[PDB]
Amino acid sequence: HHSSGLVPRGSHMQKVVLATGNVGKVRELASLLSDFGLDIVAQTDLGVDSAEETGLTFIENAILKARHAAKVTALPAIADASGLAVDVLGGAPGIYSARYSGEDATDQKNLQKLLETMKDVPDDQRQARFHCVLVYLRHAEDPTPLVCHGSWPGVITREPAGTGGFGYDPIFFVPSEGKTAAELTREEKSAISHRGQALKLLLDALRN
Amino acid sequence: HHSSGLVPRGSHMQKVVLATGNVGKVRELASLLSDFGLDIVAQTDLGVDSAEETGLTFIENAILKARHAAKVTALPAIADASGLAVDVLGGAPGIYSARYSGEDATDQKNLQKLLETMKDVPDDQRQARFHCVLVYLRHAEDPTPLVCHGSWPGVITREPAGTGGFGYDPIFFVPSEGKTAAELTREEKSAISHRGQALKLLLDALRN
Ligand SMILES: O=c1[nH]cnc2c1ncn2[C@@H]1O[C@H](COP(=O)(O)O)[C@@H](O)[C@H]1O
Ligand SMILES: O=c1[nH]cnc2c1ncn2[C@@H]1O[C@H](COP(=O)(O)O)[C@@H](O)[C@H]1O
Repeated sequence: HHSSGLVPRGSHMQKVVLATGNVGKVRELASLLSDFGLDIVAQTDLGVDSAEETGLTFIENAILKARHAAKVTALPAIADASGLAVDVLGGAPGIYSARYSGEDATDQKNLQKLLETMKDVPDDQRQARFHCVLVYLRHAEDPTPLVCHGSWPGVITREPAGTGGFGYDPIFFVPSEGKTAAELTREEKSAISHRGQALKLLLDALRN
Repeated sequence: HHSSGLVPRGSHMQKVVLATGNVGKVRELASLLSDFGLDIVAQTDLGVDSAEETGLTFIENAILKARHAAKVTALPAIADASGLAVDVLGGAPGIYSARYSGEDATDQKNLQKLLETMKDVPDDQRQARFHCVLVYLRHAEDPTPLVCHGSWPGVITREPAGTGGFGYDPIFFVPSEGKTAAELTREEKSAISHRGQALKLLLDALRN
């Protein structure tokens, strides 16, 4: 159902390091988990450097990141790992999503490379999902982290459309919405995305 | 919901290597998945040697094993990782379940060591679960394996009772049954165990 030590029992807060220094992600999560008694703090506030993302799956990377933060802070740790996985490319860009076009990758060059890679893919074989894996480790050596995996299916376009969001959003067409992820508003994207799903799953698993 | 390539579509069979040479596990799984069109084969039939279990979680080990088999056979791969996690010991024996008492570990010496480790644990603080994590990788570099995690709660006894099963069964008391895992029959244990749960989850995720 999932074991003890994920929430405090329980007038006090439990401090939990989030494995990012990203203030937006930290604000979002601290705000959601607040009510469960979790005091969420960026790993950067506690002097944690970036972990080397050496895993070959989102789950392995999320766990590696969470473990590094927990090991350096001696706190329980939450991490995420996210990316785009294209069926016809066996799940690529996958764990190489952020760095797909190499050293000096940028969002645009990443997406442009994905279009080039997919230029001869038939129109009906362009399925893809964004994935967000969240993990929660009680301590660095916890053998049974909670793991929350959200995903969001779409289809890769042939040209970019829209300027909202980030990353591959301009080429990720969402047939249920009749537009790309970058044409959605932030509120509209948040309601349906892989990250929205994984947060819902997490909040719901901590209820429990 | 979970992506393509886990079942064939679909008069043919898809061969899938199970990451064990254990004939009982292979018979059980081949028999369950048969109907879904999966042709399950022990990794030992295909000449796969044991992978080094280097991960610090059941999920990391199950994935490592599945990836090694898939990489050596070029087949999709299923693996499991299982063990006993005791709350008061932070999840130990955990990934060291099979080897808990070291080099030349046996079931009995493992369990006897767990009793010694837990001898001063109050009677009401002896919670534990067995965990079984099953994973299914489409190929060695698949970034989004299916992951099925079953667990089974119990309480660690102060003495062994019963001679059925294996491993820590003689000291894992199951309050809903009023006996230890080793006092259950094989059919009774199978119906409720961490492995029973993970198989149910897998069979149900392949339905889908
Ligand atoms: O919502 C999203 N839209 C577009 N691309 C994303 C999204 N989430 C993850 N990605 C891609 O996956 C990478 C994930 O790295 P992270 O954002 O560092 O976790 C990002 O750099 C993007 O390349
Ligand atoms: O059903 C069970 N009963 C008792 N111990 C188990 C069970 N499943 C896993 N274990 C323990 O966890 C280890 C798991 O290793 P595996 O059986 O090699 O997957 C076993 O050697 C036992 O030590």
